[PDB]
Amino acid sequence: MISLNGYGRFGLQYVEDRGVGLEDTIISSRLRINIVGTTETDQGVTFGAKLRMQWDDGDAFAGTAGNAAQFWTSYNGVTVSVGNVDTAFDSVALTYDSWMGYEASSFGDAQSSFFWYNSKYDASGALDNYNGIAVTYSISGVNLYLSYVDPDQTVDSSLVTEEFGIAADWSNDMISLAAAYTTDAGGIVDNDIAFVGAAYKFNDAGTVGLNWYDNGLSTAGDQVTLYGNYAFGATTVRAYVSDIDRAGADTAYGIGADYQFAEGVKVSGSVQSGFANETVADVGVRFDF
Amino acid sequence: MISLNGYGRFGLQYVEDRGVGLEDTIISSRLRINIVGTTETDQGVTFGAKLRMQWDDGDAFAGTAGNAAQFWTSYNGVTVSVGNVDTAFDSVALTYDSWMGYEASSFGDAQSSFFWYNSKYDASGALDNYNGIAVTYSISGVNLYLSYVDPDQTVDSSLVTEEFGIAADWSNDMISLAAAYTTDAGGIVDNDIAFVGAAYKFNDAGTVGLNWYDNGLSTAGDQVTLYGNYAFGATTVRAYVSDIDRAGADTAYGIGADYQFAEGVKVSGSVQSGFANETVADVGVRFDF
Amino acid sequence: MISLNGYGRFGLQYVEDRGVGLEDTIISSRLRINIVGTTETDQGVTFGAKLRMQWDDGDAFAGTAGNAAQFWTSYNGVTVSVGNVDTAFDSVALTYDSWMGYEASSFGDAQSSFFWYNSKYDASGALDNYNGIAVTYSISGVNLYLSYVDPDQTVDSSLVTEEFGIAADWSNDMISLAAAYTTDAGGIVDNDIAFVGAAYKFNDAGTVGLNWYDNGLSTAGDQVTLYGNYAFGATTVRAYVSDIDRAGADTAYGIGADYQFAEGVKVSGSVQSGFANETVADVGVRFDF
Ligand SMILES: CCCCCCCCOCCOCCOCCOCCO
Ligand SMILES: CCCCCCCCOCCOCCOCCOCCO
Ligand SMILES: CCCCCCCCOCCOCCOCCOCCO
Ligand SMILES: CCCCCCCCOCCOCCOCCOCCO
Ligand SMILES: CCCCCCCCOCCOCCOCCOCCO
Ligand SMILES: CCCCCCCCOCCOCCOCCOCCO
Ligand SMILES: CCCCCCCCOCCOCCOCCOCCO
Ligand SMILES: CCCCCCCCOCCOCCOCCOCCO
Ligand SMILES: CCCCCCCCOCCOCCOCCOCCO
Ligand SMILES: [Mg+2]
Ligand SMILES: [Mg+2]
Ligand SMILES: [Mg+2]
Repeated sequence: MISLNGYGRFGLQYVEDRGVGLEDTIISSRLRINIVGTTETDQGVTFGAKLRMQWDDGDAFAGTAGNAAQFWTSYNGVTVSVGNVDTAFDSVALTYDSWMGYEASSFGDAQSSFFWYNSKYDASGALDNYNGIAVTYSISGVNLYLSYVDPDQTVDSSLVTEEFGIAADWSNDMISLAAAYTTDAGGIVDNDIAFVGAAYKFNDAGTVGLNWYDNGLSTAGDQVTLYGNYAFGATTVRAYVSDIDRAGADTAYGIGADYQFAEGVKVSGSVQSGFANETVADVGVRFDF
Repeated sequence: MISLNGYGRFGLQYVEDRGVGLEDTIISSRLRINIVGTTETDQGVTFGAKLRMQWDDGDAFAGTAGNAAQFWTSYNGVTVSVGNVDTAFDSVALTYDSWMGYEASSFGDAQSSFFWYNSKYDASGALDNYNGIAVTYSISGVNLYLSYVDPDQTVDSSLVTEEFGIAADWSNDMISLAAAYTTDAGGIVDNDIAFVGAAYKFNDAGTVGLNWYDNGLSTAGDQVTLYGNYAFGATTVRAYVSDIDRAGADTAYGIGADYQFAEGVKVSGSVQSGFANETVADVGVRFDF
Repeated sequence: MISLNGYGRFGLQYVEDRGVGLEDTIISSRLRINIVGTTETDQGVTFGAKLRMQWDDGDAFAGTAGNAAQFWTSYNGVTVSVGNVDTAFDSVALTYDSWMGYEASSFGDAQSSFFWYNSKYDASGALDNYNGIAVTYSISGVNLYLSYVDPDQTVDSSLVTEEFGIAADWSNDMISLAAAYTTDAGGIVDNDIAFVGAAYKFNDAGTVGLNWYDNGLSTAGDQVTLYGNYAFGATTVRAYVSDIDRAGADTAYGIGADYQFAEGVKVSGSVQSGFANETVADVGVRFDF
């Protein structure tokens, strides 16, 4: 069986003083198409394969291509994936919950380098022999994630640096806890990163959370992000503040709102301020199909 | 929801004396696949996104890629589109009705340069930050079209030339009228083009029309195309004659036929003569799927 | 109508002493997606078009693109195809029946150069004006195949070498016979190749066959491959031995097994030895969707 799903998004993206001779405000848009092939068996084992075709405004050649394939095998809550995998640091819950605006971005996200699912081709040739293995296991409320990425699997393993990651999250109706740790993140020797987060659903309407990160060799040093969101009917209000250890850094912060226009249609906007005083703002729509 | 549609076409394409060491007759073919994502809402607003994958014989690398995305929002007869848009000069009725043969071509088409929907990627890098906005409005019989194309939206607007186009068509059962005007067509300063056309359905079987163009900075100068077509059951006969103001130009003319083999299957052929005495002929099939 | 089908495969691929500084064992995988457009008519003539998107581990840019299109017209057992066609030497029965392992490979396959369906783009530019015509005709048990490939159809025909191929196979319940002949195979002047094969189904469980080849200008010279396979319920055991005329060559041989885990899911493995003493082994899964 083959299924297709995806989303389109478009709107305005403002970056205060983007560059000499550059427009501060542009129309930023993205089209994402996922192609999923699945083979269900009567033994209860599912085999799947996925390809992504994603286009972003500004992409080279004004064209769209597919990325590198991902394969998986699923059985009784256990999923083993091979190829262009989702990694543990990128898959755990809570780590991206300060996201806001129609481009779902946040200075409050971890400021470190690590591997993640590659949505597109890479013209440098760097990902040509990149291969990962990932294992996920889900119990009721517990999620365990394991990932191993070899950036160049054809070369002897002792000559290249592999990324190894582990992560777990747990949640009940009101409290959520999550943690992750990855050694040699991004294939960088000694870039060891970690995350610990917690969130409290202090109503059926609000949430407040706190994420803490060790960003390894990144110049940001350790980081803390405090975020919260509140739903008023169809409109959701979001905010966050984040601090890094880098000497002289500013406190980053953002404020935004989402409006659920219809099932699958979300109008979003945000005003954010970065660690180096960058001012960014956006307003747009995302529609899922 | 995601839908796929398209067409295939193949046949013979003859160009008298194509070139030294070249075959005059070749097998010319095209595969076109459109990927359309749509999100319908109960408020009556539809969101859509589209991608095209088109291959033509002779294409570089013997491969097919997707183009740059188009997004739209529709409500009550009004459609706003963003990204790789259809422009007003290319969308108006009548302007392409002298087309003939299985490759749907005609020397009688406007001899000017202007932007249009980009079916493919562009290896030059020229379309990388190209972005358009288009608005269409349809009443019963009236169609209004507006388009604005910025060839490089990241650069300050006063440093680049934007194309602005406007067009409208109207029709009842027998008479059709259409007009268009575009300033700085194709991003060329002072390339201002215009079109005015009219067609008369002098039966339920025949049509005769006349298109007039101002081709802006093109060397062709003003142009007039007179065309007609007549249906005899499943077979349609077509002809046209066209004249440009260029000094020394020949009258262009063409004669062709279509045969509707089945719903979605059209066999077509044409013999055409250009403004510089070029002789072209074709015969092939188009099938829609 | 547009349909999508394909397969995914992944597993281990071992090549004894692959290279200095290289890993002998790698994770080898392939994703194949076929896009088929078809137009059925009430006259009984079907028109079709096909595109393929295939990714293999190690592919340049860690991306996937479509190949060059194939078009066909079918009526009463006769199929005419144009464009990126399947050729007669590659389409006949029996010639690939010594295949084994999850990568379906065999040293026992013909050691010659010839054109075949191109699954992917070609960055060299070599296939840009490549065009084929192929005609197949199937009676009850008889299959006839004809193919003509022009590697650069834009250039005068007397300046380029075209491949012409013919093939036929016949089978009843127990005996199968097949033969093929191709002149200027692969666009190489005087590379004339041939094949003759026969297979005997000596049960409802086993098969033994013998393929013979004339490999034209290849250094392998003539070749003989003897293969057999036996089904034990869901598990199939396969073997082959092959000899070439090249001076000093070793006898190639392979042994493998398939396990039909479920409809559309096949687990396969093989250990093979080549004509130059190469030792290859594989183990993996293929799943069809
Ligand atoms: C009006 C044509 C010339 C001006 C071009 C500058 C472009 C600014 O126009 C904004 C028109 O809006 C379209 C873009 O998508 C973002 C809109 O907001 C999203 C939905 O809430
Ligand atoms: C095989 C799938 C198609 C992907 C191949 C595209 C290869 C293009 O690059 C060829 C070499 O030139 C380098 C391109 O510049 C970088 C492009 O991507 C950056 C995103 O905007
Ligand atoms: C300057 C060029 C255009 C860029 C402007 C985009 C700015 C869009 O607005 C930012 C979104 O901020 C809204 C605030 O959150 C407050 C609450 O009320 C909203 C829910 O109804
Ligand atoms: C016959 C093989 C060698 C000659 C090759 C030259 C190619 C000319 O052959 C034309 C065969 O036709 C196939 C092409 O599609 C166009 C046919 O007309 C379209 C349907 O009315
Ligand atoms: C990202 C989608 C794939 C499109 C990228 C293809 C990029 C190929 O070009 C890389 C640089 O070399 C230039 C190619 O020559 C022109 C090709 O297209 C002309 C149509 O025949
Ligand atoms: C010289 C190489 C092959 C190229 C030949 C293609 C020429 C095909 O014919 C052109 C089509 O012209 C047909 C004429 O219109 C007349 C009416 O009767 C047709 C409807 O039944
Ligand atoms: C365990 C992580 C580190 C070791 C990486 C070396 C990779 C070898 O691991 C093999 C794990 O298997 C996944 C690959 O697909 C092939 C398995 O066999 C196919 C099904 O019968
Ligand atoms: C138009 C469809 C996209 C295919 C175009 C990709 C073009 C990439 O090449 C641009 C020039 O550089 C040469 C690439 O190196 C060879 C790649 O393929 C070999 C398979 O691993
Ligand atoms: C050395 C690294 C890993 C590579 C090992 C792949 C080797 C896999 O095994 C080869 C398959 O050979 C099996 C034999 O046929 C014998 C019969 O019994 C099998 C059916 O149940
Ligand atoms: Mg963008
Ligand atoms: Mg062509
Ligand atoms: Mg491989």
